[PDB]
Amino acid sequence: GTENLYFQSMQVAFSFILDNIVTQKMMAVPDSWPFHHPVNKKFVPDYYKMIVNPVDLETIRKNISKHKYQSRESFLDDVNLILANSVKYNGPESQYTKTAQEIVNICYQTITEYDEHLTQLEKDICTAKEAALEEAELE
Repeated sequence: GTENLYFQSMQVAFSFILDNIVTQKMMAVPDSWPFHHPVNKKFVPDYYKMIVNPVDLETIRKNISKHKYQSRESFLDDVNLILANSVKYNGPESQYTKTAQEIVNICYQTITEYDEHLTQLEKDICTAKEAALEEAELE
């Protein structure tokens, strides 16, 4: 119905913004390529025993296309796991960890530039979510 589609359209807009930050900022970090794809479990089985919640940039983009993130908090938590998982697996002083730190810093700098509109859109999503839920439960 009307409220659901509009809800979806707002999620599409939010996703569009988040995906821009991933592709244009985070993926563009020099030497970021170890963080672009998920760790091959058959290559490094120890990784998946040590790291309970693996995350990489491809997986975050997939999550964005599945509309996992309705707010910057859940997005930023997955982005932070890139750093946290590296600190744990590779070490706090690893060059890989320094790259992940860079990926996190550029994400935050970019979210900050988009703050007022991401707040606006998050509010529009929360509102449309409520309106869609009312329409759905009132059929």
